[PDB]
Amino acid sequence: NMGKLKQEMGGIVTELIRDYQSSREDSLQDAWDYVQAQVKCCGWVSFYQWTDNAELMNRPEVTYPCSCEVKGEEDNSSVRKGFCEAPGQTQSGNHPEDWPVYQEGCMEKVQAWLQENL
Amino acid sequence: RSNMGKLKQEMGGIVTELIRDYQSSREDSLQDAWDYVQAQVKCCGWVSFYQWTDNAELMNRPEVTYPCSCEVKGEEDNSLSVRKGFCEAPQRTQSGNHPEDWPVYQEGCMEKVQAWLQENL
Repeated sequence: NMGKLKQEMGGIVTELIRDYQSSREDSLQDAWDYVQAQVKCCGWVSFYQWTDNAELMNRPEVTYPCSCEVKGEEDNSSVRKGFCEAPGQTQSGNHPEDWPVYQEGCMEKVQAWLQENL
Repeated sequence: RSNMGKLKQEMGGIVTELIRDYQSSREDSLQDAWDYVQAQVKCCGWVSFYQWTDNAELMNRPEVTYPCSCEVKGEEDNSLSVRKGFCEAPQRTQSGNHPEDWPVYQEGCMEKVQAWLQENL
């Protein structure tokens, strides 16, 4: 019964990544941005699942979710939403291999994070 | 309802079944994730803590027993103190499990998680 719930959980997150709109303020989008920023991960299985987001991949520049971006930990903090344009990166289309984002998916890192601190 | 609302309801459906199938002895990452939410956001159940009464194992206990992650507790210094499993209320009368006796957070996680997200982003 738990294997069914885990797969349904992964299915919701996958469609959430597909339907993510950078301009809309939504609590479900906020919760996912929080997980990616705090657990330090991108996507569910991998960050390439964000390539199924039509709005993201239609950008002319290297654009990625801001919550996925590799960043240091602040003092007493911390989650940026929406889409971020890569620093320095010609208008040659969106390139996922160029995203300065965490390379591990949140599926694997959340379980490791849970088995480590609780 | 919008496409995000229907993902929100499906997410709430998983949590409801997760609470029903919750086993105090099993080590599971999905159970761990829910215990973390209840302890950190300080809430119990999805809509309300009465959803835990759908857990047959919990309601079959002879004493006042509640999820440990729901328990009212102070915040530790630099520590994510999250207790798993079922907790028995602080020798007592063996008159069955009474949810009205649970020293747990009275707010459901559905309402409280959005408030936590809408405040500190």
